[PDB]
Amino acid sequence: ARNPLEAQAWALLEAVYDPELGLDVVNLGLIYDLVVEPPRAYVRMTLTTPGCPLHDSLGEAVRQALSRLPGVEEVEVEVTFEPPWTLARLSEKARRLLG
Amino acid sequence: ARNPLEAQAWALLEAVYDPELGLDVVNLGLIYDLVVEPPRAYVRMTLTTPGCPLHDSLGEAVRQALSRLPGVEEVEVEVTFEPPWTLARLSEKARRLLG
Repeated sequence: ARNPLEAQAWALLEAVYDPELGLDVVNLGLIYDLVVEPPRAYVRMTLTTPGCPLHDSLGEAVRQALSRLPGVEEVEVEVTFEPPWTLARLSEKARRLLG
Repeated sequence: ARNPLEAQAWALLEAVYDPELGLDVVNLGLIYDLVVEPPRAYVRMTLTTPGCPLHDSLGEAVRQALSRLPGVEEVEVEVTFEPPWTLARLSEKARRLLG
């Protein structure tokens, strides 16, 4: 799955922003795994707080972002708390202080 | 919080059915904790499968069920995977074989 769509996928996700922290899911370190292999795309991610929300809007935005990739007919977005997220996963870039 | 609303709460939840297993959340062993103390109600529950769903419809139905209790102005429904659910949590009643 080492292809140009992978790089494109990362760019797309960098445009998906978290509701609470105001930063994109990539710099926030919410993306645990990403695999793009047409016709499928898989992403394992987490949320910044424990518990499943009534509407996983962030997960939906991530799915829709990956769907923008050509040839991706199926997107599997798995939201997990293993391991549990903490601010230590923030990027240096997001540590270049927007916070 | 040892009151008659607690018993009423259990009856209400026994009327909320899981989408996949076709059994109510109580007999399925999905309710981990329940505290009813007007004006508040708290419930910690889990789901039969890992991962946070796009729409936690079951959690919503549980919340709405508890809202039927008189004097409950705030309902906190926490969906957790700690500990992780398994069929071993099924009730004898639900083990009186509906499955």
